[PDB]
Amino acid sequence: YDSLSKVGIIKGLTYNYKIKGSPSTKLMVVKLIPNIDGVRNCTQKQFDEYKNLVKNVLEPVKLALNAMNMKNAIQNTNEAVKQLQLANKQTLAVIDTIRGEINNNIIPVINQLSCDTIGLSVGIKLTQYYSEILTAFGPALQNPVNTRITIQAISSVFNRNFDELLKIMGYTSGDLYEILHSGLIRGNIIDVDVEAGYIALEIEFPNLTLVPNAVVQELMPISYNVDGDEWVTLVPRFVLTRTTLLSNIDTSRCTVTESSVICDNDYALPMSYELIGCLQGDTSKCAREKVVSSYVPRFALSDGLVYANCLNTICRCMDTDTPISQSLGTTVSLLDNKKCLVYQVGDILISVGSYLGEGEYSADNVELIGNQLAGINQTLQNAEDYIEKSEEFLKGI
Amino acid sequence: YDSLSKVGIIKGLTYNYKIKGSPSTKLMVVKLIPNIDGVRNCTQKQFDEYKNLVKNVLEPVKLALNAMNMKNAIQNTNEAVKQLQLANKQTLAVIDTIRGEINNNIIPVINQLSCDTIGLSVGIKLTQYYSEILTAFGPALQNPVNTRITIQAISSVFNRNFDELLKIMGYTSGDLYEILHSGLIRGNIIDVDVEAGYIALEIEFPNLTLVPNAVVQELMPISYNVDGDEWVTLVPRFVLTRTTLLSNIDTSRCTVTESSVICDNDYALPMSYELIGCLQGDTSKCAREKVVSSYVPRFALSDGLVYANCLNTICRCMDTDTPISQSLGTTVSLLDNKKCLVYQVGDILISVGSYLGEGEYSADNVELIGNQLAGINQTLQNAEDYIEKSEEFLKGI
Amino acid sequence: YDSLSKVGIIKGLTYNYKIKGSPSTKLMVVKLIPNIDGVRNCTQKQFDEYKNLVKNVLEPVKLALNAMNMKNAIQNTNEAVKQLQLANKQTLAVIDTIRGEINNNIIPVINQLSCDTIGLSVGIKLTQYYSEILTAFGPALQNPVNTRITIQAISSVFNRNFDELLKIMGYTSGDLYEILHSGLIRGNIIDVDVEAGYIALEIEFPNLTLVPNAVVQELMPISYNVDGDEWVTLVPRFVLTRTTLLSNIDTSRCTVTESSVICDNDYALPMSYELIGCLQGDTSKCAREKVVSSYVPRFALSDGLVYANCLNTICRCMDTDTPISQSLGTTVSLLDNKKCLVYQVGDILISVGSYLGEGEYSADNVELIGNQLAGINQTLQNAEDYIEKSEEFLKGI
Repeated sequence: YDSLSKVGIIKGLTYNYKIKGSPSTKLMVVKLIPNIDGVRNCTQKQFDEYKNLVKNVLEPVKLALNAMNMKNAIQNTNEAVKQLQLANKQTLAVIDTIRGEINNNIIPVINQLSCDTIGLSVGIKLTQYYSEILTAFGPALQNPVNTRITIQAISSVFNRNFDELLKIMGYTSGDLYEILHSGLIRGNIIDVDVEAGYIALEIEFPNLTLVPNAVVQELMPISYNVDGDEWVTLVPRFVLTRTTLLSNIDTSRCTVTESSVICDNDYALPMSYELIGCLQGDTSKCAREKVVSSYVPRFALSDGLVYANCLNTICRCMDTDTPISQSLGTTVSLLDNKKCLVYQVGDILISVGSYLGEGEYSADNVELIGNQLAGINQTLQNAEDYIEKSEEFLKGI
Repeated sequence: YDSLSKVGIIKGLTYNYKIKGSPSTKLMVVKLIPNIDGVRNCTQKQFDEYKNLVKNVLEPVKLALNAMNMKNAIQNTNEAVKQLQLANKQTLAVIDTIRGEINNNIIPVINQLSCDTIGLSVGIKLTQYYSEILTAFGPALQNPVNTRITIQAISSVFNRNFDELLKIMGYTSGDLYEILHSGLIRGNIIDVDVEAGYIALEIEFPNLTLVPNAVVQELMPISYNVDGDEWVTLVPRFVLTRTTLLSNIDTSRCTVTESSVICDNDYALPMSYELIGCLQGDTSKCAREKVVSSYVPRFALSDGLVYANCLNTICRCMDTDTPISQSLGTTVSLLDNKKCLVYQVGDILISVGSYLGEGEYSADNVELIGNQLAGINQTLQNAEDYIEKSEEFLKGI
Repeated sequence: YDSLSKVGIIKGLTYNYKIKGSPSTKLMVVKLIPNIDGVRNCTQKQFDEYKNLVKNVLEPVKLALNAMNMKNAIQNTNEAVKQLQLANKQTLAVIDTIRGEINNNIIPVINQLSCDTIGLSVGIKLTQYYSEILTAFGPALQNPVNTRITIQAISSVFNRNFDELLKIMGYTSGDLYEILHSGLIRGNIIDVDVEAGYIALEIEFPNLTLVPNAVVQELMPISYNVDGDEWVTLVPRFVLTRTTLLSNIDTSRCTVTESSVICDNDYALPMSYELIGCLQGDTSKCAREKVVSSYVPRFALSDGLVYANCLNTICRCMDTDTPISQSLGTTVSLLDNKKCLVYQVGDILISVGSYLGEGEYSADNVELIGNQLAGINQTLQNAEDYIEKSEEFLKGI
C-alpha cells in the first residue's frame, strides 16, 4: 500500500490466519451422577420421583445406538369419701385418655413428618442437582448437535485453575479468544444410560497453528471522478499484502472473526502480476470501468468510520442549507462525531442508538400455672400439718 | 424480465437489501441480583447453600480478565386419708412430668421447625430465582459467545411494552422480523463478580438501513431442447434487476433470509452489457453450451413449486402407463397437488410428509371427654352438698 | 483419477449429495400444560406464585401478533377435707388449661401446617414441571429463532419408539445423522397464550432426496519440482468425478458435513473439456504456473493425514541433524504416528493434544411413668379395701 487515495482504495481491519487440522479421539467415560440413598426410608418416594424424572428427561436415543343417727351418719360420710375416691378413679381414667392420644400419633407420627420435611429439603437439593446437570452440558444435553461446550465442563479437571489449563498446553490469547467467542469446538453424545447415569460426549480440543506475518487488509472499492465520467477500479475486496510478492484471498469456505480468519485448510495460490502492479501504483494496469448503476455507493463504512464524499452526494447533518464539501483532489473525507451531532451521509438516514445497556430488572425482595401449683402445694402441706397434730394428741391412751 | 420462458429462465423469490454498519459501545453495569437476608436465622443455611451454588455455577473467567378399738380405728382411717393425700402428691408429680416434656421440646423446637419449613419455601423461591436467572441470559450466561439475546432481557426496561420499544426508534416490520428470526445481535460477557453478583454483557442494537427499489430475483437455469441437442445458457443464479440498467449480485459473504438478504457492506459493481442484452431478449448474445453431464436437472424446484419437464424425463405419479406430457413449445410445466396425489418427477422419489405438528405430551396430573368431665363435676358438687348439710346440723351446741 | 501423483493431486473425503425442496405447513395446536388445582385450599398461594412466574417468563410477544373439743374437731377436719376437695377443683381447672391449649392450635393448626408441607412438595413438583418445560423446547422457547428442536418434542408422539418413527417414513442412516448433527430443521413460535398455556411452533420434517452415484472427491493442489522451477497446476479444490463425463462443483451456497454436502437447490453445469483432459492424464492441457509466493504450502493435511514433502522443506521430529527425505520422483510422503513421536512438518510446530476426555466432576454426596401409675393404682385399691371392711364391721346395729 502507498499514497493512492485518489483511486478510492481504503485499508480496513487486519485479520490473522490460523490453521486447524489436528483431530483427537480418545474419549473415556467417567461417572458424574451424585450418589443418593435412603437411611430412614424417608426419601424413598423422593428418590423414585427423581428417578422417574431423570428417565423422562433422558431420551433412550435408540436411533444413535442402532446406527452406530350419728353412728350411721359417720358411715354414710365415709361412703361419700369413697365416692370421692371413685371420682379420683375417674380422674385416673382421664390420665390415660390424653396419654392415649400421646401414644396414638402425637409423638411418633409428627416426628416421622419431620423426616419428611428433611426429605423435602433433599428434594430442594435435587433441584440444585438439576442445575448442576444444566450447567454440565446445557444445550449439548438437549440434543447431540455440534455446539459450544460449557467452560465449567472443560475446566475444573483437577483444581479449577484456568491458568494451569492454559499453561499446560501452548496457546496464545488470540486463538483462545477466537475459540471462546466463535465456538469452534464440536460435541456429540455417544451413549446415554438411564440406570448407571453416565453420559459421554466428544470433547474437542483444537490446536490452532499460526503463520508469521499472515496479515491481510480489507479494501473497499470507491468510484472516483476523472474528467467528466465516474470510474471504478475492479479490485477484489479482500487481498493479502506482504512486502512486494503477495497473493489473493478466497473466502468461499472461510469464517472471519473480529481480528482473525479461521479456515479448515489452506488456499494460497499465485496471483496475476497485473493486479500487483495496479496496487503498487501503476494506475494504467488497473481495470477502470464506467459506473452504469446508481446503486454503487459513493462512501465507505468500516466499524463506524464513514468516508463521506460530499463532492457528488450531500452531507447534511443538522440543517438543509449548508453545502459543506472538500477539495476536488480529495475524494474520501472522514465524518465522525466530532464534526456534527447526527451526520446523515447521502439521502439515507443513518445514526447511532439513543439508549443501550443492561436494563434494570429486580427479581424479588425477601422480607420477614405456677401460682396455682404453688397454692395447691401450700394447701396440701398446711392441711395435713394442722390435721395430724390435732388428731393425734387429742385422743390416745 | 420478459416472455422468455423458452430459454429456461424462471423467476423466484424477491429479497430486500439492508445495510448494517453502525456499532454502539456505551455499556453500563446495573445490578440485578435479588436481595436475600435472614431475620430469624432460619434461612442462614439456605443462604449459604445458595451462595455456594452461585459460586460453583459462576466461573471466575480469569482468562478474560487477564486478556482484557374404734378410737384407734378412726385414727388409722385418717392415716389412710393421708395416704390418699400422698397419692394426690404422686399425681402432682405426673403434673410436672408431661409438663416437663412440654417444657423440653414440644412447644419451642417444633415451632422452630416450622420456620425451617418457611425456609424450605424460600428455597423453592430460590429455584424460581434460578429460573429468573435462566431467562435472564440463557445460553449467553453459559459462555461468552455471540448468540441470540433473550427478548425479556432487552425488553421490560420501563413498562415491558414492546410497542413503545419499537416506536421510540424508527424501525419496520421486515428488519425486526429478520433480526428476531436470524439473530444478528452479538453478546459478550465483560466481567463477572461472585460477591456483588453483577453480570455485564455487550448489548447490540443494530440499525438497519434500507435501499429503495432494492429488489432482486432468483434465476434457475434449465436446459432447453433446440434442434437435436440440449443447450443450457450460462447465467448467474442470482442477478439484480432494475428497469433497464442493473448489476450483478455477489453472495460470497452475504447471508440470505426468507424474504431479504443481509450483508455487512456493499458489493455493487458494473456488469458486462452482453449479459444484460441476453437477459433482455437477445438470445444470440446468450452463452449456450451443450450439456455433457446427466447430472444436470431438467426440472426446477422453488419452495414446493416444481416445474416438471415431461418432454424428456417422466412424470409418473400414480401409475406406470400414463405418458402425460406437454407441447413441444412449452418446456416447464407446473406440477402441484391439484394434478395428482403424489407426484414423482423423474426417476427420483419425492413427496411431502404424512404427519407433522406438535405431538401430545402431558407432564403429570395433580390429584388429592365432655361426658366424663360433666359426671365428675356433678359428683363433686353433689357430694359436698349432701355431706356438709348432714354433718353441720347433726352435731352442735 | 489415475496414477498422477507427480502433479500433486491428492484425493480426499467423499461427500454424498442430497436435495431438500419439499416444505410442509400443517401445524395444529395441542395443549400441553399440566393440570393443577386445589382441593383443600393449601396450594392456592403456590398456584398463584406459579401462575405469576409463568406470566413473567412468558413474554406477550405482541410484536409477532401485530406483524402477523373433739365434737368440733371432727367438723374442722371435715372442713379440711372440703378444702382438699377445693384443691381437687383447682386440679380440675388445670384439666381445662392444657386442654385449652390443645383446643387452641396444637391439633388443627399444626395439621394445617402439614398440608402446607404437602404444598411444598407440590412446589417441588412444579420445579420438575419447569424441567419438563425446559426439555420441551429449550432454546426455542427462549426466542422464536430457527434452531435445533429437541428430540423429545418430536418423539414420544404415541409410544416414544424411535424405530417406529424412522420406519413409518422412508429414511436412511446418512440423512438422519446429518439432520441430527447439523440441525437443518427450523422452528418459529406462532402464538403464546398466558391463560390457556398453549405454545405453537413450526414443526419441520425435511424429506431429503438422494442422487445415485453422487460421489465427489476433494483435491488439494501441491506444487511440484520440474526442472529448476516449482510449478503449480491451477485446479479447483472441489470437482465431481463420474467415470468419464463429469462436472464442476460450486460451494458458494452449499453446506458441507462430515460425509455429505447439503444444498437447497441444484447447481450442475457443463465444464470445459480442457480441465477433464488435464485430470485424465494430459499434463500438457494443465495450467501450470510458477510459484511467486513463499506462503504456498508444500505439504497437504487431511484429517490428520500429512503428506510431508521433505525434498524442499524439513521434516525434523525429534532431532535436528537427521535429513530424512525421499526419492526425487516421489513428491508427497505420508507422515503418521508410526514414523516418529511428534512430527513437525516444515518450520511450523504442529502436534496433537496431550490430554483429552471427560473430566471428573462430582456434584455432591448424600449422607445421613408406668411404675408410678401402677403404684398409684395399687395404693388406691388397697386403701379402700382395708378401710371399708374395717369401718363397716366395727360399728352397726
